[PDB]
Amino acid sequence: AMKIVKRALTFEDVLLRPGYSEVLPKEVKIHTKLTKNITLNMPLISAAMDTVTEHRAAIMMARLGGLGVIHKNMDIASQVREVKRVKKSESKEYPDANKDNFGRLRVGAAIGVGQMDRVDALVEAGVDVVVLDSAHGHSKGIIDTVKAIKAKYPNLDLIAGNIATAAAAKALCEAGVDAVKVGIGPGSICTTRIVSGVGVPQISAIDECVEEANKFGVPVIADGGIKYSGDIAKALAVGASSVMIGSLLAGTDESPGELFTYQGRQYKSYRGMGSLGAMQLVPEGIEGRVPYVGSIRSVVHQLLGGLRSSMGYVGAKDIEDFQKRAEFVEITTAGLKESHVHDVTITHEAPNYKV
Amino acid sequence: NAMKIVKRALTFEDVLLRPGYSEVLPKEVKIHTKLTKNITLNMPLISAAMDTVTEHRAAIMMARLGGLGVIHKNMDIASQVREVKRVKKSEKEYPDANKDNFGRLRVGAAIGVGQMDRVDALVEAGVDVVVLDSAHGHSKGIIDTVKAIKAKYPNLDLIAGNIATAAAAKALCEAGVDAVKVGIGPGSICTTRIVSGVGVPQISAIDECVEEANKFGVPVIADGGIKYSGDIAKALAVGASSVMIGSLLAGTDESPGELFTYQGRQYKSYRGMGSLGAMQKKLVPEGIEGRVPYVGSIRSVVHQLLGGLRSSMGYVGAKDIEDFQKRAEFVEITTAGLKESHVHDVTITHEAPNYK
Amino acid sequence: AMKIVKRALTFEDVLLRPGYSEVLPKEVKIHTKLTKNITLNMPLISAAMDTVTEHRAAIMMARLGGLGVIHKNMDIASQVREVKRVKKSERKEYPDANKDNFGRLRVGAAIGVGQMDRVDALVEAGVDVVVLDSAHGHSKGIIDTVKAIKAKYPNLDLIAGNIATAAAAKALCEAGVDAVKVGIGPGSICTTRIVSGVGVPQISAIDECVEEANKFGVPVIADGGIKYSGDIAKALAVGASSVMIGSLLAGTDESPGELFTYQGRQYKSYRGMGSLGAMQKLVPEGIEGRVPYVGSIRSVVHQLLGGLRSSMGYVGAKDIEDFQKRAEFVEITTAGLKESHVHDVTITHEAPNY
Amino acid sequence: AMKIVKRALTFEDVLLRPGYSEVLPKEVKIHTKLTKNITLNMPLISAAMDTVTEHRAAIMMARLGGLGVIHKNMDIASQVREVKRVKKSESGKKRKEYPDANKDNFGRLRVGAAIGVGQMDRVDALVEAGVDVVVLDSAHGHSKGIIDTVKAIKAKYPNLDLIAGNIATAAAAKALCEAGVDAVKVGIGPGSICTTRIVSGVGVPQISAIDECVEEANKFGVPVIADGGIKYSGDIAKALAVGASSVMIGSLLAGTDESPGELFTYQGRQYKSYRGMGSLGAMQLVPEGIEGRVPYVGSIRSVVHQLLGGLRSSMGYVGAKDIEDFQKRAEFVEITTAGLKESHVHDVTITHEAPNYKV
Ligand SMILES: C=C(C)c1cccc(C(C)(C)NC(=O)Nc2ccc(Cl)c(N[C@H]3O[C@H](CO)[C@@H](O)[C@H]3O)c2)c1
Ligand SMILES: C=C(C)c1cccc(C(C)(C)NC(=O)Nc2ccc(Cl)c(N[C@H]3O[C@H](CO)[C@@H](O)[C@H]3O)c2)c1
Ligand SMILES: C=C(C)c1cccc(C(C)(C)NC(=O)Nc2ccc(Cl)c(N[C@H]3O[C@H](CO)[C@@H](O)[C@H]3O)c2)c1
Ligand SMILES: C=C(C)c1cccc(C(C)(C)NC(=O)Nc2ccc(Cl)c(N[C@H]3O[C@H](CO)[C@@H](O)[C@H]3O)c2)c1
Ligand SMILES: O=c1[nH]cnc2c1ncn2[C@@H]1O[C@H](COP(=O)(O)O)[C@@H](O)[C@H]1O
Ligand SMILES: O=c1[nH]cnc2c1ncn2[C@@H]1O[C@H](COP(=O)(O)O)[C@@H](O)[C@H]1O
Ligand SMILES: O=c1[nH]cnc2c1ncn2[C@@H]1O[C@H](COP(=O)(O)O)[C@@H](O)[C@H]1O
Ligand SMILES: O=c1[nH]cnc2c1ncn2[C@@H]1O[C@H](COP(=O)(O)O)[C@@H](O)[C@H]1O
Ligand SMILES: [K+]
Ligand SMILES: [K+]
Ligand SMILES: [K+]
Ligand SMILES: [K+]
Repeated sequence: AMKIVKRALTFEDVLLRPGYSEVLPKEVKIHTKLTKNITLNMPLISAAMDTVTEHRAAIMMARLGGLGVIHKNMDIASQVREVKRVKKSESKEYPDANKDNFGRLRVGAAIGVGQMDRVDALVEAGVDVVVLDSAHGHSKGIIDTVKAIKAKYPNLDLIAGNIATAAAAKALCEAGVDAVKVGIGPGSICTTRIVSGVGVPQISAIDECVEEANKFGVPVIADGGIKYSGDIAKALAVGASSVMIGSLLAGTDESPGELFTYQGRQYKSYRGMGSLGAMQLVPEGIEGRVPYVGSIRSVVHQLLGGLRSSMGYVGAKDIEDFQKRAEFVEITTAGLKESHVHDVTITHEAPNYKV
Repeated sequence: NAMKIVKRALTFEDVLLRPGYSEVLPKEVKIHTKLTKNITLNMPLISAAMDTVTEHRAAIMMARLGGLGVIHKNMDIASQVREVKRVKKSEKEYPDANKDNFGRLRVGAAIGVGQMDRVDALVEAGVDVVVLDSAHGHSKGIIDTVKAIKAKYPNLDLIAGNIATAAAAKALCEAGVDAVKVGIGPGSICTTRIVSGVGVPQISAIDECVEEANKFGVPVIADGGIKYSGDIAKALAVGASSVMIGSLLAGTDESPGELFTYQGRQYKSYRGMGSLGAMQKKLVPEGIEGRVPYVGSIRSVVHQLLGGLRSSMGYVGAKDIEDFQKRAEFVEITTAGLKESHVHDVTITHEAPNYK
Repeated sequence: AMKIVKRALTFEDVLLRPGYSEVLPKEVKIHTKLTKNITLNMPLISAAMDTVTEHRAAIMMARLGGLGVIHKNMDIASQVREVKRVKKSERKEYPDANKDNFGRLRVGAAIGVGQMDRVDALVEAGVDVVVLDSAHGHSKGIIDTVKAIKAKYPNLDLIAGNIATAAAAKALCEAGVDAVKVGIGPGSICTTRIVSGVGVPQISAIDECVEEANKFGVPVIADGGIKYSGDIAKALAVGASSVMIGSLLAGTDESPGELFTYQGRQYKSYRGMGSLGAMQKLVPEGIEGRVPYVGSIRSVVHQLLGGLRSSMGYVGAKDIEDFQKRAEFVEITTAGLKESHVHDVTITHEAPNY
Repeated sequence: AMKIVKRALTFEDVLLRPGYSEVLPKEVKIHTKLTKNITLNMPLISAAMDTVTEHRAAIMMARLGGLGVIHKNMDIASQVREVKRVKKSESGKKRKEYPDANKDNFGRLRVGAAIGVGQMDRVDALVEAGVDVVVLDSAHGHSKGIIDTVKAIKAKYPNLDLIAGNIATAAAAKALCEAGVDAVKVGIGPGSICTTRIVSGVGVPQISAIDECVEEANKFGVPVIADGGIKYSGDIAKALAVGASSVMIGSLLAGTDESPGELFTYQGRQYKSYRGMGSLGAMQLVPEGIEGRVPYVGSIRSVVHQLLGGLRSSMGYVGAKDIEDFQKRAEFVEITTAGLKESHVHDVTITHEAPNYKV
């Protein structure tokens, strides 16, 4: 008989229970670790996609206290030129900016397997973290590349992904990564589970990996499938240390894509890295568009705002406390229906709730 | 799993009441109940304390029909006092009117954390019950406000919420509330569960809190998420002593606001007190601004709601509410079993007062 | 600390498992029992509603081997008039006709609680079976009416409902019914579960009652919520001796009423008996609606029985009794129901039984 | 209580867990067994449907490593002439163009043909024509008629490979294997155009079906053909991972150049007819299928290419070097409705249409 290992939950299967609280939303700390050695002032990372992060968006992210990861769908020269543009910028309008020993904004940069020349370049341009991202991080090529980079650059922080199992986490942490990115399938533009049948719902994914990663003191980045600030709060409460976000940031002033107008409204194009457009045979992503939403800064303000309200409901003074206090319930579909807005036509724009 | 999953929580659509042997007719069942340890209603419905649901005009009908309205707090003390008095000075056409020892209509009024000056005035205006409402009742701010008010006015009935766990019900009771409001996120216009990830489906919430509050002899008000008369019946069957309703009352004559037209039909604004527009009188809302259909008079709406409650009780075979809770037994259903429970496979021609 | 008795399934939650078959669908027997003393040659009863059954439809149902029930939304004499027309209607064309000992077609008639004078007039008129219906058959009003009727007319077969629990099934059988009707809230036009919060999904409710009423040898009629022919078969495989149908027959020629056109398509009016229009400070438990016009009753019934026979063929059963002994089910997920319907394919030509 | 045997899962109910992988999608081998004795170089069979497979369609599938099955909705001389067109296509240029072609010992493309119950005179004419495998298909394979026909064919033609379906239970698999079949076709209800679960209430969800028959048919060393319900390449992968040895597909191949029938335009878009064999139009009366249309999707070669590409990717995710390793390594999770909505595309309007994702 076939081997079913578990019944796996995603964000919409669970809610956080309220607990006794002596703290206010504005008082809670959202400091967090990005890797074993790098912290963040806010727990959000903009995704390493050509429709999301480039030098401009990586600057806002650091200024607001998180990070952006320059994508790798460009030649070595260009990624160096984008990284240098983040290191040359600077931030009182930005009190929580995420800077380095020289007071320069932190930035990350993506690489593929066996791309040493690119790591060589990014390291000398001053990259703070290298994000080795694959469609399948639990692979011999990725482990080999991890050990080879930690040999050459022992002081360079390295993030590797994407994985979705305790086994994958143990293997990477043993190869010496400084954080693991978790997510096979969750992303809004991802078709992997449909074209290949592979994937693990993200809440169960994060839960499986944090349990293994913690044995190594290795932070877990929850990558993909965030649709609302609440999904962030669920991701952090299960034990992830930071969240990587793409779709919610691509419709902003700061993302690389150009603005255009279709049938009255303004959009930006958003596409998967594994889609046909971005690979120019058998794609695993789609090409789409998202509505224009304004500045990154305002989108980010609402997401963190919801994280803060969540921590106040749970009663947590900081992220680590959040994770000790968190208790969940599993809901049914009808419970999801009641969690959303029901039986009323929305008539004004809500800044943190659309459908 | 290394994450703490406490239970699997059900809401109104996951369950149905099993019919029982019945010796009673729906017209002969008694629907009186308790709002609080010392205030009784003749029927178990309360108006939400919302600036699109309850004001003096709506609060009067609710009292006249046997229930109670809670005047909302989105106004200055002077105005809210004035709203409270219009109801008290209102005073065979309404034979189930819910009155006080002097024979004035009963009325409620909402308050927030540490608004002690607001309470001083509302007591002097003769309010019967002060509703200490907050997004998160299970907090030091609310506990301390409870103990403070119960120290200053030991005979003023206090309601506090909203909660959704036994631990919370326990805290408020020992702080001395006379009734708890249960409901974190079921509201039609609520986005709490989405914007913050916090919530408990309402049926598991009620059930959990009633069990705890009963130990203290404290009634439970089921707040929000009620879509049809049947939910009012489910909610009471689980242990709630009364139900508070928003969107089903916002489209009426007696709610504040004015009617407006959109593509041939008439509507009324309806919005969360956590919405941008309501709060503006930078913000991270937990509500939305919407409209609902104009549905005529509150009286028509309360008639149908209580009508289906009386129908339910007849099916269960219960003479009064407290018997309805002892006899009631539930069936949990699947999603497809609800497709069958609504109307299905047939196009509706004429509208039904009780069903849209 | 609330009382959740079980998890209740409806038709869409189950499927029949195939079995070894030595039988072909043309050659399986679909006779059954309506009551303790009245048999049917096919297991279908047309519903007792003012938009479904009247004499024109009851005559057809009996000619094809089933039975119609004349609805109670009319004065006594007018109901007497309808039953008499069915009775006096009276071999190669309709070989499977369901007749009484006098060669006349069989007919039922619906009555309400406490309506003894109507019963007398119907017994006088030759009604084979009286169907005493209520929103809540498990009440003192209905039990006392059963006891009274059975006392005055012992040899008159009586049906009572609707009910949805074992305990209710026991009470009706002890009061002397000759059948029970199961169905609280599965009806296509029924809003009971929304208005009162009261119901039991049909497959679980049939299961619970059938077990109980077999102890007395009382057939169970499965009432309401039949959408397709496969639900006919699921209803009987679980234990029901017959099934009652409303929506699938309201859009026929014999259904009482006249057709009307809305947006270039033809329709029949179809309404619940607890709707505002069937009654006229009232609190309805049904809606007023319309169903597409689907032609003759004979064409609809032929497909319905044709899916029952085929189902028997899959399970491998010579008759309904064998069908119930062999039937095994699987429970499916909402996803498994999408796959069991047509998916991914626009349907160009509409099917007769889909 | 009514006898409820289990809770049965369909494809959308499960996902494969990735494992440690040392293989690349392009290096994994996808060869598989069709019957106890006939091999395939790819695991896809085109369905025995009068709008899916005929000689043109059968040829292209053999060229790519798979197999076609010529439908039986035609007279015997018609079916024999179409079986021959495949066998003639190559005798012994197009061997370097289709290097993975599925050939017999004579070098001709392999071909299947469908028969109904008690059609021995059809079988005779098909065997003389050079058919490689005869598939005895029925709405209900677990029946006396199918099993006696299986006995009669294997007695008259001992060395002729025979597939028999459709079944959905271990008991049925046990019966057919014991009657001496060489493969079983699993599938009651899952087909895109089928209405058997709706009209007759009968059927088993396809993942559980495959799982129940594989466990039994393996005891006899007999392969399972997972037949119907495939809407995406990932379904092929799941069906194989559960233990099926090959997959039969109708809907995804009916809108192709090779498919029988002709193109037509309806509101400025091009479609092909695609109907269930139990539909009213297909039976020249209580149907068990409907008559539909499918978007035109160009050549069978490009369709097959994406489908196999998805499978290879799935294999790379699991780390498996061949289909046997895929099955010994595979582990699943069960998912909820919200997990399936997460697994698809969500919140983004698909502007460009992907060659392997259409909703
Ligand atoms: C986020 C997604 C899905 C995405 C992003 C960009 C592109 C892609 C595309 C659409 C190209 N798909 C994959 O590339 N699919 C894939 C599937 C299974 C495996 Cl095993 C592998 N190979 C892994 O094994 C090697 C180590 O040995 C690694 O280099 C890596 O290639 C790849 C997908
Ligand atoms: C009905 C809802 C949801 C609503 C209505 C109007 C406005 C609101 C707003 C949108 C303002 N949201 C909250 O206020 N969210 C909130 C979340 C967590 C916490 Cl812990 C707190 N703080 C609590 O602390 C004090 C006691 O300690 C209480 O006053 C309360 O402030 C507030 C929401
Ligand atoms: C098919 C349905 C649902 C329907 C059809 C037409 C009309 C109705 C109406 C809308 C009238 N609803 C009921 O009548 N609801 C009801 C609910 C609970 C109880 Cl307890 C009772 N009382 C029963 O007790 C007496 C026998 O004991 C009966 O006369 C009856 O009155 C009635 C409903
Ligand atoms: C793929 C489907 C569903 C299909 C394809 C073409 C046509 C059909 C039709 C629409 C004609 N329906 C059936 O034929 N329904 C059926 C149902 C139950 C049983 Cl038991 C049987 N009998 C089977 O057992 C005998 C053993 O020898 C066989 O001859 C065979 O007749 C048939 C359906
Ligand atoms: O095309 C691809 N296929 C599958 N996943 C992708 C692809 N491109 C990016 N991703 C992942 O999807 C994430 C974005 O998910 P989203 O924020 O939910 O839209 C990124 O952080 C990547 O990890
Ligand atoms: O905007 C807000 N955010 C969340 N909940 C709210 C907000 N405003 C009102 N509520 C709650 O929603 C209830 C109304 O629910 P309704 O009956 O579904 O419309 C009120 O009784 C309040 O407890
Ligand atoms: O007005 C009503 N309210 C609730 N149930 C009804 C009403 N009228 C008829 N019914 C039931 O619904 C059944 C028909 O349902 P259908 O076969 O699904 O259309 C009838 O046989 C009655 O048992
Ligand atoms: O008319 C029919 N009724 C039920 N199943 C059918 C019918 N015609 C073909 N099938 C089956 O459905 C399969 C096609 O499924 P598809 O791949 O989802 O379109 C074929 O392989 C047959 O086994
Ligand atoms: K809500
Ligand atoms: K219904
Ligand atoms: K189907
Ligand atoms: K996805």
